[PDB]
Amino acid sequence: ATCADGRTTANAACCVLFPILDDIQENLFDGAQCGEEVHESLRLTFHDAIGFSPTLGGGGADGSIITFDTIETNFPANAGIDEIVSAQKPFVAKHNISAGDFIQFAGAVGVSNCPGGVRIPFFLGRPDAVAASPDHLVPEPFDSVDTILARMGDAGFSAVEVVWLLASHSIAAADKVDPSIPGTPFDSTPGVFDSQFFIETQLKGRLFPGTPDNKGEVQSPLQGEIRLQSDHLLARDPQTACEWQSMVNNQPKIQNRFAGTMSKMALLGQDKSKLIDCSDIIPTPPALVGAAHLPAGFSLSDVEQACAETPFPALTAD
Ligand code: HEM
Ligand SMILES: [Ca+2]
Ligand SMILES: [Ca+2]
Ligand SMILES: [Zn+2]
Ligand SMILES: [Zn+2]
Ligand SMILES: [Zn+2]
Repeated sequence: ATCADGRTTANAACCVLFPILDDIQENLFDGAQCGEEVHESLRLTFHDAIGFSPTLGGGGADGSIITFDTIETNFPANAGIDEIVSAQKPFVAKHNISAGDFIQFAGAVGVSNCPGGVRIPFFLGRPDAVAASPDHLVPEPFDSVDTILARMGDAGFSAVEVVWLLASHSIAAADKVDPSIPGTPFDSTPGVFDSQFFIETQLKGRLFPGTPDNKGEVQSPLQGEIRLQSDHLLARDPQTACEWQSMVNNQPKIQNRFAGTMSKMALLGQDKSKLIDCSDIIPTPPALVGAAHLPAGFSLSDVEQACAETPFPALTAD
């Protein structure tokens, strides 16, 4: 189909998204960059969607975190989500899209700005949310592997899918874990969707980048990077370590698995058969820049190998 402005899409119902795309690329993502607001919007997709429990309730990827912001933005795990919720709200108000659709659309558009990134499948038509998420459904960095895997499993994700989703931490920073060093990334390339996160989390810790006693934080290998306890554990625990290492220098796998698992996440609480496929509105991401490496000065002996079956691959240092 051909939209009013000449841009094309497989389904004409998707044409409504083109002005939304343009508006967010300029006014949410600073001119289509893979920066702060992309990182925050990607986190928001998860905090919206993971509010889904057969036992406890919540409608998943339903926009509840916006619609019921007064409740959800006060949950402790939603610390520091409230800025991006406030930023997204006016776009929802001005564009006649449900909040659930908008959150997933913005997340997919944002990821597509990141070199190495993917075009996450995007479906249009989620109804407005009808309940707030319960509290305590978002994993915390001080939660154990067993707790995290049980929570994610409750929502429908296998252990390997949790690892795949954590490729998000390749384009990510922390503002609240250590509030003395806001904006500190989880890998050395927070503007590049790459395997550096899976490499750098496997390194021996060396230092605390800010203060030395924050809940849910462990030592980082690098000044200017922060390491979550949860990521530290997931990289090393026997239940997940082999899958974690399999992501290292495996860009095609990171791409394929992140896109597919994000689509699953974006559809929690929804039925794809009642939605319209608008995947081709999402921009084409740039190719990866750079290549998997150890940080400058590091060597393979700095890697804490945790997969008994398969040795860590022989990366070189910058
Ligand atoms: C599996 C358990 C997970 C835990 C324990 C966890 C924990 C965290 C924490 C503590 C932060 C930093 C918040 C702050 O202090 O500002 C963070 C940031 C982030 N998380 Fe995760 N996360 C998990 C899974 C995910 C998943 C599945 C996604 C997928 C979308 C995701 C995407 C992000 C992104 C993109 C950021 C960066 C936000 C920014 O730059 O402000 N996380 N996460
Ligand atoms: Ca929700
Ligand atoms: Ca990265
Ligand atoms: Zn900005
Ligand atoms: Zn911010
Ligand atoms: Zn374990």
